[PDB]
Amino acid sequence: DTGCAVSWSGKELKCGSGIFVIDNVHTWTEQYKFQPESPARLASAILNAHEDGVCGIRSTTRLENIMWKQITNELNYVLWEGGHDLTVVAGDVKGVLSKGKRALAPPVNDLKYSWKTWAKNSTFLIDGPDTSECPNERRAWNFLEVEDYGFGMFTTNIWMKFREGSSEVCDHRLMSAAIKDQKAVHADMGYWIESSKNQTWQIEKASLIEVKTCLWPKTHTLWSNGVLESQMLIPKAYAGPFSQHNYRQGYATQTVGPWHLGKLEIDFGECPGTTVTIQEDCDHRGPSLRTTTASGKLVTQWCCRSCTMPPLRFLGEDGCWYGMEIRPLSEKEENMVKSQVSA
Amino acid sequence: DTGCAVSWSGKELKCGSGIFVIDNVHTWTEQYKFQPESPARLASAILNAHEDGVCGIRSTTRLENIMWKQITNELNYVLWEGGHDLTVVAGDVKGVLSKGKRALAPPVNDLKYSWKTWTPEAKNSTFLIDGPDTSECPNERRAWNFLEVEDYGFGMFTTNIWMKFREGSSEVCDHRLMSAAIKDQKAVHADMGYWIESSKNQTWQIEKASLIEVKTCLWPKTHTLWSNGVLESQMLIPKAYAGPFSQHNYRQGYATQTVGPWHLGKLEIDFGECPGTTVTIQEDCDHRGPSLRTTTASGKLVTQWCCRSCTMPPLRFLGEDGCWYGMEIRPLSEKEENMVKSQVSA
Repeated sequence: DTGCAVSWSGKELKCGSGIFVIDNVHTWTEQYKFQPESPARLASAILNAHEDGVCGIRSTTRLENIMWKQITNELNYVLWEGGHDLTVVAGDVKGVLSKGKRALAPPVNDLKYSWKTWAKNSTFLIDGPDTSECPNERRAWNFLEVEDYGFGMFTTNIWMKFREGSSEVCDHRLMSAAIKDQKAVHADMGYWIESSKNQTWQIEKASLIEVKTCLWPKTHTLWSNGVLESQMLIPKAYAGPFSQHNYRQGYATQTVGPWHLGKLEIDFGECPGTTVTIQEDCDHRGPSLRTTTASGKLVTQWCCRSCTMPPLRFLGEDGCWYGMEIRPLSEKEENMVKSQVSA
Repeated sequence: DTGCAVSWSGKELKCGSGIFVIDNVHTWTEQYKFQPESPARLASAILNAHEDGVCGIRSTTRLENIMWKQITNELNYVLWEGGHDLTVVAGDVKGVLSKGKRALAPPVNDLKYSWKTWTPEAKNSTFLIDGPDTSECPNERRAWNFLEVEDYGFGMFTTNIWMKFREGSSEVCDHRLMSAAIKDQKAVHADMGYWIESSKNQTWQIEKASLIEVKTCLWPKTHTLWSNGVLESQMLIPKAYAGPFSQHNYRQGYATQTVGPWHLGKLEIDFGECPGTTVTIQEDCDHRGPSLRTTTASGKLVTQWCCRSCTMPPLRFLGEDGCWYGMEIRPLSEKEENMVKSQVSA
């Protein structure tokens, strides 16, 4: 990556070559696009797995769900020209990007209509609401990989291919990481986790435009030695880096945080109108609670047992959510909105 | 770090914010400079250390040796005007930046000097700085790793770095000068004098390194990618020479290179065949040993080399003398006892 960068740092201007890590989160990206493999290998793979017992597909990333939505119509068109009783319904992503337990095998004996590359009583659901009629245990998940990159001056195309097997790790050709002086970052196309040093290395900010469920690869992780799974601020189950930069003093793993929102902004401070004090009389931690009740009134007094100021705070479209360790004082938890993540 | 760069895909321009890991090994042209504390604190610290028993200073970086060679004259001026019988002698560094077993401490009392900012020689007592390895001033009584970066300065011609005394004795290199970055299938570990490159081709293994100095402090693990499951006996660049404690510091078929040609100083580690020499793989081979130069003392070139269980292309060190092969590659046309071998102690 040959180029120049005006590092703010008060001053300083340096140009050269190396690796430059960009945030695609705080740009409202329209420059990255997923291009599928083939209209006949994919339709054949979907049809082949339906007879095996596969119910549908669960997307791994927010960028993959966009791809499934734009190619669904031709996916049904291919399955209709061959006289196949199957319809593909593409839903939208609401909440966590849940994981399935199956995969799509590379098709054999596929269809040859005219090319090779880009309402019936039998449905093939893709994403959408969670339903017990078509459970997640029969849904394909994490069966695609990155092939190359493209151009266009307005968007960059990403070409896909089937995975060689079944894996629980996120695709590494989309992630980054960088440390320099006293600032680290663990980047992604939906994650942007920042850390810094003030007498200690601990997490500083995070912007999640999605909540995944795969595992962060340890080849793209800084300081991944001597890591305890119960200290990871962003849990391992939500693609949190297995690093010691993913840590904050006085806070354990946030397993029952407000991950159901989808988009999140993790930062450390006080929600407007609220006060947090450190007391020994506070009860143990639990599900994260919103600062405003369902009625609408705002809870003002909060307390934690052994946290560290400023308090951990989650910000979404719903409102302001506190950490697991911070508990209400002026209102009973029973009359409060709590995280819907089922432990 | 606001700014933007073209990519390795020919033409891909995208401007945003993040972290830019610039290489300073190949930039050269006096990119950075070291500025000491004050001309009255350093002299007092040196005098107190000499009274304690420390009789020398060992540099940690090539940029620190430049600092000591430019303040020596006005460091001797301070001692001369204070009625003290001591002279500071600053020399060059050749080869590995060796390790000292002592350190200096922040002095509570200061010397006398009219400025707070930067005749017969005699003065039998001498406080050597760097220089050749001697026996009258052993490395067991030499200060080492006692300064660290405080801030980054201001300048149009160059950039300034302000240093200050450490609060304790540590063997880990200063972390305010190093970086590390991975993206897609390309990683890097960088510092002031190191530039270690790695890449993925069916495996993650080291690809190319460029060292303008050889240190002996430890690489901090906060600036290391993939630090889990690392075997110390598999790091290509040994842990004793500031090699990252990472699994990107790896190459298939090669163990740790403890007896390589580190005595050269500047090095260029890469994988390929030297001109005029061929390497083959055969079980009928000798074991490892000190690294050997492909050109003997008289200048004759050894042409045939053989290996036991390494992987082609072979490991190759490039220095001022010429080609040096890895510890696993052995000569076939000439006996090792008639060849120039590595001077690293074994």
